[PDB]
Parts: sequence; C-alpha cells; structure tokens
Amino acid sequence: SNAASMGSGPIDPKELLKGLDSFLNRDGEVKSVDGISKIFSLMKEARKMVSRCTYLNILLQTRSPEILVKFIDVGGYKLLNNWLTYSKTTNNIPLLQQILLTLQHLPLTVDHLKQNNTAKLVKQLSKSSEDEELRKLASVLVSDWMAVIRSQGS
Repeated sequence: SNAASMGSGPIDPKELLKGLDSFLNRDGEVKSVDGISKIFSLMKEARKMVSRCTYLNILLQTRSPEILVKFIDVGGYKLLNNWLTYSKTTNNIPLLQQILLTLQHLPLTVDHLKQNNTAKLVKQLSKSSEDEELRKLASVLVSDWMAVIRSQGS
C-alpha cells in the first residue's frame, strides 16, 4: 500500500494497541491482510513486555491462514525469532511460551528454521527452561521442527 510521513505529536501506546481493533473481525481475529502489516510494524517497537504478549495473542487468535502467511512475509517470523532469544535473557516464562505457541500457529518451512537458527534457539529452551510447561512446549516445538528439517536437507 502507499505510505507517507504524516508526522504528528506522540501517540499513547494504549491508543496504538486500540487502533488494532480496526483490523479485527467481529469474531475477534484479524480479517484484513494489510492490517497485519501495521500490526507487525508496531510489534518492532513493542518495548513493553505486556504489549509483546498482547501482540502474540492477536496472531494466535488469528486462525485465518492468509493473515499468518503475510505476517511471515513482512518478516514477522524474524521478529518472533528475535523475541524468543530476547525473552530468554529475562527468563520470562509466559512471554517465552506464548512466543513458541505463535511459531507453531503460523505455517513454517525448513528455510526459516535454518536461516535464523530458530530450531537451535528453542533447543536450548527444551533443556534449560525452568518452568515445566515451558520446557514441555519447547520440546514439542523441537521435535516438530526436526521432522521438517529432516524432510528437506542437503
């Protein structure tokens, strides 16, 4: 879509999150494909932990696959991968686990796993996450991804 600067005074991060409702359906999931483009651009700047957790949920409740592929296209996958290793340093159980659920929720391919080492990062979590649910979730994601990586290699 077209873009322009449209500079203005600062906007509340509450108001930025509130502005995402405009992209949802009555049923609660993102219905506009370009809406996710803006959701992702704001996710880059989601400095607050609660804000990140909220963004993860918005993607998770978005069962619609057309939205999820576009989230990956804009590089949302790359951002989830960044959030994963970033949250590992703070050992934030709910953030970490919810990030992993978002990875499993979107359609994945071996290329994304190898290029950003994501599979190697979650491997550490499968053994080092203190919370039993988190290490369980991470272990499922590892085993699932190993099936994909072993299906196409060289």
